Amino acid sequence: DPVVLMETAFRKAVESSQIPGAVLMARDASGRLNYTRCFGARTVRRDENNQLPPLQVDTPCRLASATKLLTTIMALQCMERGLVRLDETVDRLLPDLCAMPVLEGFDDAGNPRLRERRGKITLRHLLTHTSGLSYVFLHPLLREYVAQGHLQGAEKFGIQNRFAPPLVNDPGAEWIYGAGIDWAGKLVERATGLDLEQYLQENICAPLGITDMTFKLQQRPDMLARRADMTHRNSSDGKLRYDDTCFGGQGVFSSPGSYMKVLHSLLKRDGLLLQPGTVDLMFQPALEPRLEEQMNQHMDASPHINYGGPMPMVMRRSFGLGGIIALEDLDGENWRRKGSMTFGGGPNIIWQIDPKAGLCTLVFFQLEPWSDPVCRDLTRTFEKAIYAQYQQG
Repeated sequence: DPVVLMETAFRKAVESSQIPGAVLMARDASGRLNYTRCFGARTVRRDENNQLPPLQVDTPCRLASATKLLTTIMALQCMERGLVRLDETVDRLLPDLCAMPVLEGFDDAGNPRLRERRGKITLRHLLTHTSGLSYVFLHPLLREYVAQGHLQGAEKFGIQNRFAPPLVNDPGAEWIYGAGIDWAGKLVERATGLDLEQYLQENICAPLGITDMTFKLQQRPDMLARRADMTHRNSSDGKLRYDDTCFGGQGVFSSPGSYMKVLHSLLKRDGLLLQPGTVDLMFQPALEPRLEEQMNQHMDASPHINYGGPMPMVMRRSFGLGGIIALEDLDGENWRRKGSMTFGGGPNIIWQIDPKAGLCTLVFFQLEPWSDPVCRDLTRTFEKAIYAQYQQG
C-alpha cells in the first residue's frame, strides 16, 4: 500500500513530464529489504532513433557534492593505515593550505585586508567544514575578492584556481560549507602518492566489486556511451531542458547502484571499506556546542540553500565526517531517526544511512537546480513509504 502509492506517484511524475526519471534504492543490514526501482529516461534529449534511453541502476550519473562521502572514506582509510592522525596538523601534507592567509575584508582603497591564520588545521576541521575555508560563491568577502580579480596572482605560483582562494575564518571558529573535502583529497593523493582516480579504484571500487564509479569518465568510453545527460528545470515554465556544461569534493561519476554498494557496506559494518569502529566515528556529531548552535542557526535561516533537502526545514542537526547528523527523529518512528547521517548532490541526489533503524536509501536524479520542489516531495514520499513497509513488515 504505501510503496505502491509511492511508485504511483513517480510513474505519474514522469508521465506528466515533471521529472526526467529517478532511481530509488533501499537496502537494510539483514538482507530482508532490497528495494530497487527504475523510473523514466536518463536524458530529456531524444536519441538518434527518436527514443528516450531509460534511467537504469547501471547508469553513470554526475554525483557533484555526493562525491564528498567517497573522499571522506578515502581520507579515513589513510588515517586507518596510519598515514594521518585525525587531530594532527595538515602542515606536513598540505603546506599550501597552511600558508594561506585569512580575508578580514577590504580597505577604503578597495585593497584586500589579510591576516595570518590562528590555530591549526586537522583532517577533522577539513572533513567537518570547520577548516575556515568557504566556497567562493557562498561567502560575501570571497565573492567580492573574486570579482575585483584578486586570484590573478595564482597563475605565477602554479596555484590551482580551486585551491587559490583565502580562508574566511580561523579553524574551528564556525561551520562554513567549503573546499575542505577537495583539500582532504589532496592530502590522500599526497600521502599515498596515488591520484584520486587510481586510489578510488584500488581502495573503494575494487573491494566492493565496482565498475560504474570514476573521476575520469572520458577514459571509460564503455561508461561514457551509457551516461545520463543533465536536465534543468525552467525557472520560467517549469519545463525540462537539456544542459551541456581530479578533485575530491565533486569530480565523481557513479551509477545509482554502485553508490548504494558503498552505503550498504557502511550500514552492514562489513569492514570492507573502513573498520566498523572508524564508521561509528563518522556518525558521531563532530561539532562543538557553540558550532552545533551556529550551524543550525545558519541552516534554519538558509532555506534558499537547504543542505537537508527532503529533511524538515527547521530541526536539530550536527555534522560528522561525511555528512549531516539528525540529532532528533524526523517523524518519530514513521521516518528517519536520531543519528541518521545524510548528504546530497546538486542534481537532486540524496543519500542517507539510518544506523538506528538499520536502513540506507538513495534517490538518484539527474535534474538541476538543487532542492527542486517536485524532487524534494517525491524523495520525502519514497523514504517515508519505505520506512512504512519495513516497520509493519
